[PDB]
Amino acid sequence: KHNMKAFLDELKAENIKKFLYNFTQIPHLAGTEQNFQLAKQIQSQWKEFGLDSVELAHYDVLLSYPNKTHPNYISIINEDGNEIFNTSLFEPPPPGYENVSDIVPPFSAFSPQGMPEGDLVYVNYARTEDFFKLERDMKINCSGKIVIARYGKVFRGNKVKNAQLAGAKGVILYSDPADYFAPGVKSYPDGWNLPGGGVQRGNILNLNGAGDPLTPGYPANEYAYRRGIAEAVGLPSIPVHPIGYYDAQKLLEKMGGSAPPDSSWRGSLKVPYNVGPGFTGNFSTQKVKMHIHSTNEVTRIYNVIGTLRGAVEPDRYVILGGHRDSWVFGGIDPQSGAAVVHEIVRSFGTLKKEGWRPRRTILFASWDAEEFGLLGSTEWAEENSRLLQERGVAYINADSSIEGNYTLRVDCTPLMYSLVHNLTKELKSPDEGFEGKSLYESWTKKSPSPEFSGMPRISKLGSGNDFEVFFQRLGIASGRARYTKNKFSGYPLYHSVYETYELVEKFYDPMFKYHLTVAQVRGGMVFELANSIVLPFDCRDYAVVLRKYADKIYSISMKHPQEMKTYSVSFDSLFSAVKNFTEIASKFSERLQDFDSNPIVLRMMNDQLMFLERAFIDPLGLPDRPFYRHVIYAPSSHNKYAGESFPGIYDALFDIESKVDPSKAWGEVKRQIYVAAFTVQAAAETLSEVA
Amino acid sequence: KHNMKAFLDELKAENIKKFLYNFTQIPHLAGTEQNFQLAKQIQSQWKEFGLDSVELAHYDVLLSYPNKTHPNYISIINEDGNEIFNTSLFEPPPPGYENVSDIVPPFSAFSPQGMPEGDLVYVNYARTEDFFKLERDMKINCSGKIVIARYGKVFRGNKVKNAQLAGAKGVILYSDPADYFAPGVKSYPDGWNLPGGGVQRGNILNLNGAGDPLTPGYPANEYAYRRGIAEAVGLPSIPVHPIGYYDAQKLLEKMGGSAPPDSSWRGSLKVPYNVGPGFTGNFSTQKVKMHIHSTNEVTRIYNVIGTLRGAVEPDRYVILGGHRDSWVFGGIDPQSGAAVVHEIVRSFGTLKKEGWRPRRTILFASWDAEEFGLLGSTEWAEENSRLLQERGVAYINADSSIEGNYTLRVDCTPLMYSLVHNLTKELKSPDEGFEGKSLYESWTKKSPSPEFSGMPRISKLGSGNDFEVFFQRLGIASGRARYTKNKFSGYPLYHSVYETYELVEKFYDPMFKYHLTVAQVRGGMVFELANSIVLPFDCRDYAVVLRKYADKIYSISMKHPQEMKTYSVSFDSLFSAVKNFTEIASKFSERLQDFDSNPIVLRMMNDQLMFLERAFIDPLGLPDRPFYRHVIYAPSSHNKYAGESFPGIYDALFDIESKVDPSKAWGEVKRQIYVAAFTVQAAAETLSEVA
Ligand SMILES: *[C@@H]1O[C@H](CO)[C@@H](O[C@@H]2O[C@H](CO)[C@@H](O[C@@H]3O[C@H](CO)[C@@H](O)[C@H](O[C@H]4O[C@H](CO)[C@@H](O)[C@H](O)[C@@H]4O)[C@@H]3O)[C@H](O)[C@H]2NC(C)=O)[C@H](O)[C@H]1NC(C)=O
Ligand SMILES: *[C@@H]1O[C@H](CO)[C@@H](O[C@@H]2O[C@H](CO)[C@@H](O[C@@H]3O[C@H](CO)[C@@H](O)[C@H](O[C@H]4O[C@H](CO)[C@@H](O)[C@H](O)[C@@H]4O)[C@@H]3O)[C@H](O)[C@H]2NC(C)=O)[C@H](O)[C@H]1NC(C)=O
Ligand SMILES: *[C@@H]1O[C@H](CO)[C@@H](O[C@@H]2O[C@H](CO)[C@@H](O[C@@H]3O[C@H](CO)[C@@H](O)[C@H](O)[C@@H]3O)[C@H](O)[C@H]2NC(C)=O)[C@H](O)[C@H]1NC(C)=O
Ligand SMILES: *[C@@H]1O[C@H](CO)[C@@H](O[C@@H]2O[C@H](CO)[C@@H](O[C@@H]3O[C@H](CO)[C@@H](O)[C@H](O)[C@@H]3O)[C@H](O)[C@H]2NC(C)=O)[C@H](O)[C@H]1NC(C)=O
Ligand SMILES: *[C@@H]1O[C@H](CO)[C@@H](O[C@@H]2O[C@H](CO)[C@@H](O)[C@H](O)[C@H]2NC(C)=O)[C@H](O)[C@H]1NC(C)=O
Ligand SMILES: *[C@@H]1O[C@H](CO)[C@@H](O[C@@H]2O[C@H](CO)[C@@H](O)[C@H](O)[C@H]2NC(C)=O)[C@H](O)[C@H]1NC(C)=O
Ligand SMILES: *[C@@H]1O[C@H](CO)[C@@H](O[C@@H]2O[C@H](CO)[C@@H](O)[C@H](O)[C@H]2NC(C)=O)[C@H](O)[C@H]1NC(C)=O
Ligand SMILES: *[C@@H]1O[C@H](CO)[C@@H](O[C@@H]2O[C@H](CO)[C@@H](O)[C@H](O)[C@H]2NC(C)=O)[C@H](O)[C@H]1NC(C)=O
Ligand SMILES: *[C@@H]1O[C@H](CO)[C@@H](O)[C@H](O)[C@H]1NC(C)=O
Ligand SMILES: *[C@@H]1O[C@H](CO)[C@@H](O)[C@H](O)[C@H]1NC(C)=O
Ligand SMILES: *[C@@H]1O[C@H](CO)[C@@H](O)[C@H](O)[C@H]1NC(C)=O
Ligand SMILES: *[C@@H]1O[C@H](CO)[C@@H](O)[C@H](O)[C@H]1NC(C)=O
Ligand SMILES: *[C@@H]1O[C@H](CO)[C@@H](O)[C@H](O)[C@H]1NC(C)=O
Ligand SMILES: *[C@@H]1O[C@H](CO)[C@@H](O)[C@H](O)[C@H]1NC(C)=O
Ligand SMILES: O=C(O)CC[C@H](CP(=O)(O)O)C(=O)O
Ligand SMILES: O=C(O)CC[C@H](CP(=O)(O)O)C(=O)O
Ligand SMILES: [Ca+2]
Ligand SMILES: [Ca+2]
Ligand SMILES: [Cl-]
Ligand SMILES: [Cl-]
Ligand SMILES: [Zn+2]
Ligand SMILES: [Zn+2]
Ligand SMILES: [Zn+2]
Ligand SMILES: [Zn+2]
Repeated sequence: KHNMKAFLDELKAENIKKFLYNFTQIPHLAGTEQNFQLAKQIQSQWKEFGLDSVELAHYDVLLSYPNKTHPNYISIINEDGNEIFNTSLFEPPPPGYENVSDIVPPFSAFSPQGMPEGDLVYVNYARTEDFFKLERDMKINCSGKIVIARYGKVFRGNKVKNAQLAGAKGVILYSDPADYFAPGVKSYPDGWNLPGGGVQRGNILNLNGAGDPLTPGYPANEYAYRRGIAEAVGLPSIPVHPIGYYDAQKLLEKMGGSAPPDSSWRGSLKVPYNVGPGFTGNFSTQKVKMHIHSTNEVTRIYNVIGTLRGAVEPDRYVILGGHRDSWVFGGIDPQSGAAVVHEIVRSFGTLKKEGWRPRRTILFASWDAEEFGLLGSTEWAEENSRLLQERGVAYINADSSIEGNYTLRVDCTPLMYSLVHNLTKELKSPDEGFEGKSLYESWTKKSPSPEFSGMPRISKLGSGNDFEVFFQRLGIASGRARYTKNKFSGYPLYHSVYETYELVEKFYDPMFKYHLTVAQVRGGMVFELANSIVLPFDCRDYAVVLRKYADKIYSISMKHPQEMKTYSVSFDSLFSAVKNFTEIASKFSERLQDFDSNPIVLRMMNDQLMFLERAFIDPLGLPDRPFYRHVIYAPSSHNKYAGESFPGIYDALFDIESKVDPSKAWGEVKRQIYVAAFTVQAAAETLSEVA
Repeated sequence: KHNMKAFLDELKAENIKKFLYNFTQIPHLAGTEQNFQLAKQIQSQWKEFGLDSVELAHYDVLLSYPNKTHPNYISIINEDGNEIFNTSLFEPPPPGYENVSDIVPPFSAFSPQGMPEGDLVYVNYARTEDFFKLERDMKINCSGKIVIARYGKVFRGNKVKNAQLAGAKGVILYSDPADYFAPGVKSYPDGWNLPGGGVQRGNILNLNGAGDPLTPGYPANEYAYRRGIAEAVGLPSIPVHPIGYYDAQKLLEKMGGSAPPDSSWRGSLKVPYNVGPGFTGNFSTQKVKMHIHSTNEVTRIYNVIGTLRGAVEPDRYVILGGHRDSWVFGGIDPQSGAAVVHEIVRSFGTLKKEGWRPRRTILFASWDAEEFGLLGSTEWAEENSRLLQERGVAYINADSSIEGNYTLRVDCTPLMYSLVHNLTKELKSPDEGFEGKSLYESWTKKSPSPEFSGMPRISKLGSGNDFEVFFQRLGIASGRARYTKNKFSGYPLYHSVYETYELVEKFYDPMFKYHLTVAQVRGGMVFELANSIVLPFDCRDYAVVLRKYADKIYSISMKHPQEMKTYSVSFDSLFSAVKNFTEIASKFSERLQDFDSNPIVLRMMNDQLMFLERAFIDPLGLPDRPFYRHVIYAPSSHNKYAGESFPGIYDALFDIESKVDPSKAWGEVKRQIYVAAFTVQAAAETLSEVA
């Protein structure tokens, strides 16, 4: 038979291993020849695996690279202008790769050029609350200073935006062993920890969903009109550079000024973690100088797009997509995900060669330039937006399959909760001590739902990966699943040269059983979405969370009872809309279970299910973020990686006691309540009887 | 049989006559009790006629009314402050209506209050080119002056925006007999011409598609957050008032300053049509003073929404809508249209009582507050936007059925051209001398296509009526049809108290045969759209016009060959996209004629046809006009009533030789070419094979 069991059984750990090795021997940096070569390889292989068509979709987008003959570095300089300490020009390469060419040195992609010289201020994780503490409580002024911040907790672009708004003239990002060195584990190559010379690469844009900085709204095709650099979206205005903790120790050890305000500001290095500004006593005339010479350059990128046409509903698309570009070897990120997609394509292709086709069309994507701001997925979605918003059933992401070996981690729309629960109850746990038990059992034991007994945790979607355009801009039901550790900081070797095939094979997943489990979850979800007669979405699950999010946002507002009285701030309309949504969803579910042999009522009903996520889209977008259009979820304004619920109301309430015109500020809270209540009611009404 | 012939035959001229009489005995001004009473009557009748459900949808929107105890008027005042001439406080009521209560006196809805006093400048029709002539050629400065303009040629809101931008402190609008008095016809009540005391009411907003000025984007429901008046959309900043030509003569006769620049500036009154500023010699110390005391007030409005559920595709909507609110009696506008909708509903209901249902759902709408800026249709579309953009097949408008008795006038999307041609070939001409000939034959003879021999003229859609939200904001295929005279000025009694049942019965359509013909066209179009197995849209017709519009916009640009050379301004991408659209449309048409018994391929194909108009929508809107989202058509920026093709490029090119930074201006032309080429290509790709 050709059923999901046949599909799942065809998936093999040893194939995933072979593909991971094949994808991680040389760097595949976006915009480079090596990455174009890999795209062509994947195109050829997906064709041989059996897909109906496989094309490259290319775009010319703004990328950023260091200057090969003018390297980036940071100095401590003395009063004579002598550079008495310099940060490293590259990470010591791992064993047997010391002769690999074209390893990009650590840099912060999209940093402007400059050579700012100044006094250091240490800003902890450079979160909004860290700057509140510095400025409001400690009365420390970052204006004109170079800020040094540890990576972790929030997206690095948010740190840079916060530093810029504080008036910093430069940012140094570093990996503290508190966040990137697990106790009792050895440094690479002898374990999975970050060595003192390791450095986390990464872009520091604040695109808010725009895609290529030069072409917001439209694909960066051959005839595209581009913005000038001065009008580009999301570029930082101050130079930024990342360093390892050997180098950070040398910069932090001389810091003077104020003591850290409490222990949550101290990492694990042998330094005081003084906030500054500047250095102690004897060293007070020394300064820190950055030298950044990176350049932004419009560069061609290539997505691979494979199609497996549906037998019955070819105009309905289920998309499995993940990126192919890496900072260096991409041993975990992304090739652990890409190897899993490759094996899934191979398995679907085996069924296809035997005469099977899925009910709906499946699209498979190998995205480029994810590391530079989700550029490949976003430009392709911009080109194909009309097809996607009228035909897109679901998007399943497929970046890194593993970031640990402890349990499953799922983030998805409530529409997919029931699907994920049911699928994981049918899959074997790969976990030690859970032999013969289901993946649902192990996952629920290790990652209990904070709310419900006997259920697992499922998180919200924010951004920071290629699902963002599909979910937050276009309102296509989206999900992701991976194996994880015992949350937003990354595993120790993230975006470092040390993220290799050997890291995975030796320390993460020697038997490739966790990769196999993730292939079963991702592939199983795609199989069900593409083959179930009735789409496997339960609208009642959205009703449950909407009540939770309404209670949450009301509770935030209720910290300000006098203002709610003064400005007549009522959440009655939002609770009414949520109650209505609950009532209508329950009635829709009854009809879905009861409806008649009638394929128009079925597709009528399938279209109601498909367009339900779409109904949470507001075509006017969120305030000052036109490409974040989903009213229930958006990436947090303080941390792109985190999802925020009822983001328009949340941002209107955030730090509201600090606003100078409370009438105006509470007016905007009321406007956001109106928008949210209207959107929930309008989404509910899409599930009413159609006529 | 229950076919279109059965539907058409059931329509009766005598019923339309009875309904027109019933709808025009008392005023039905938006927001008044009389208008709510009529809404309730229509709701009850549509239920008795057989519709499945008929509901009122109400909204609380900004309306405008004169102050009953402080009337609006204009004076000529002498240097002593004595008002030596005053304009009329009301139009002399027509015979037998001199005792009707609640006739709203002439006013310009949404005028602010004020009592500006100044010197007059006469500005012809107050078009963009009239102000160019005054300012650039004649060196006349309107700043601080009261402007007097004749109605006609363009929407009155555009005149007021132009005057405001010229610095006027007030606008007087008047009806010149050149535009509103046909030679050799008697004044009402003895003929259809405007008497000297007649006055054209009308709103002077510049909403650009926003709907209620206080709630742009969202329906004005019970919990709506409203903008403050100071942030409202579209309100004029200077007082405005309309007058008749007896009153205009008294204001124009003393005008001095410059002679009119040419004969196109002179109307038919016995005055010189001097441009001013101010009065001649002896009267130079007299001034004109306005007294405007109207108030804007949030007021409840009521749409009637009737549903006839589809037998096969109930989740596909064909909408027939037109307004019910009138300025006074609405003898032509809108009740000649509303009586036709009423008879169409009655006819569909007769078939329904015999067991027939249409294939798709038909929605019937009686919109409120059209006269105050398309408020009722726009708020309802804002409330129901998600349902409409995923399910809306077509919108057919139904304002005034007749504005003359000469021939048919059709404006619609190219997708409806073939439908209209085929339908009119099957209908009888009502025209004298065309007995036994088709409506297509008479129409084509009287209104020849400028382009093709043996075909009739069909115009583009702009705005100024209730189709605007459906077509320009949401991208639902829309059309309208009416009988007309031998174009943008209106018939002589437009928006006057003299627009009565007697006007229609005596002078326009004594036998109601033109009303019947219009009911057959509108109703026939709705029947075909709701019942044809394959939707009756021909995408090839869009390809033909897209080439015409591309040639047109290129030809405008080519007036500036040096700049096109300097700034490398190429239309190659747009012509390529149009060529591709032509090629793909031809292939789609072949499949549509060839495809298999397969209802999924049919509906797949029906969805391709339905979403083709939708594909011309840009979610980012046109520059500074976010609610005009169609890239091929928008209302002209100089005249809301006219449609403009490739409006983004057209507005970027308009008056470009006057822009101070040509680099920036031509850059924006290139950006608009990119947006248009991308949109045409993206729309074409929706007709490609789906997978
Ligand atoms: C959740 O679904 C329910 C339907 O089950 C829906 O109920 C609707 O609520 C609105 C808002 O309260 C009701 O609006 C009323 O409609 C009547 C006419 O039917 C009007 O007369 C009312 O206006 C009067 O009273 C107001 C309040 O005091 C005054 O402000 C006003 O000036 C008038 O005096 C009022 O508009 C509506 O009837 C029901 N509809 C039903 C029961 O079908 C509710 O709105 C949904 N929630 C959301 C957030 O949409
Ligand atoms: C109308 O439909 C046609 C398809 O029939 C479509 O043709 C496409 O045109 C684009 C733009 O010209 C082509 O893009 C080329 O793609 C190749 C790879 O296939 C690239 O190597 C090319 O880039 C090189 O050359 C450029 C021009 O000199 C340089 O600027 C560039 O730096 C490179 O050197 C180029 O991107 C594309 O291949 C075809 N696709 C086909 C034939 O399938 C056309 O775009 C459609 N019109 C519109 C407005 O969309
Ligand atoms: C996840 O799995 C659960 C458990 O199987 C699925 O829920 C079950 O779905 C079936 C099919 O709709 C329901 O059966 C129905 O029962 C009603 C009344 O008894 C009957 O009228 C129908 O003819 C049908 O047999 C079943 O009740 C339901 N079980 C529960 C506990 O809800 C669920 O749908 C799966 N989720 C997916 C596929 O997204
Ligand atoms: C308006 O009326 C015209 C004239 O009837 C319609 O065009 C005609 O449509 C029919 C049905 O698609 C076409 O017949 C087809 O012919 C082809 C090849 O000969 C065959 O493969 C099909 O099986 C089918 O019989 C006919 O050719 C076509 N005539 C012309 C001149 O185009 C038209 O569709 C109507 N427009 C609407 C309904 O919007
Ligand atoms: C990754 O695997 C691919 C596919 O097997 C290898 O590419 C093939 O290499 C052979 C020998 O060089 C050629 O004959 C084929 O044309 C290649 N096929 C394709 C589809 O590209 C590639 O060599 C492997 N890469 C590594 C690093 O092992
Ligand atoms: C840090 O790097 C800088 C840049 O290479 C070194 O400074 C240079 O040293 C050479 C040789 O002594 C001089 O001729 C250059 O003029 C210097 N350049 C600058 C910008 O100062 C510096 O010696 C290094 N410092 C340490 C401690 O290694
Ligand atoms: C317009 O026609 C309607 C419908 O026939 C008339 O309203 C009816 O009037 C009778 C007598 O007053 C009542 O018994 C009915 O209840 C009314 N029906 C409805 C549905 O409202 C109305 O009188 C006519 N108006 C004019 C001006 O002739
Ligand atoms: C035009 O109308 C104004 C306003 O009614 C008239 O002026 C008023 O006349 C009365 C009685 O003579 C005075 O007591 C008021 O003070 C006047 N009001 C103002 C604002 O001036 C005026 O007479 C009318 N002019 C003509 C020619 O009829
Ligand atoms: C990189 O630095 C070199 C050497 O100093 C310089 O000549 C060149 O301009 C730079 N390259 C780029 C792309 O900026
Ligand atoms: C911080 O210092 C800068 C630079 O002198 C100054 O302009 C700014 O006002 C200061 N801000 C605060 C809050 O003290
Ligand atoms: C794999 O799991 C074991 C046992 O819990 C643990 O000791 C090991 O460090 C894990 N490896 C990684 C990379 O997390
Ligand atoms: C209308 O004018 C009257 C009489 O002068 C005045 O008392 C009242 O304020 C005005 N009404 C409105 C609604 O402005
Ligand atoms: C028109 O007159 C006003 C009022 O004095 C003046 O401010 C403005 O600059 C003038 N404009 C031109 C073009 O002369
Ligand atoms: C009706 O048509 C006749 C003949 O062409 C014409 O004389 C008459 O004025 C028309 N009526 C109107 C209102 O146009
Ligand atoms: O730019 C983003 O929004 C994300 C880029 C990338 C996603 P990944 O590193 O590959 O996890 C990152 O977080 O640096
Ligand atoms: O506000 C509009 O866009 C149109 C209102 C109305 C349409 P109608 O007068 O009823 O022809 C008018 O033109 O004054
Ligand atoms: Ca773009
Ligand atoms: Ca509104
Ligand atoms: Cl992922
Ligand atoms: Cl109309
Ligand atoms: Zn990644
Ligand atoms: Zn990454
Ligand atoms: Zn009208
Ligand atoms: Zn009107």
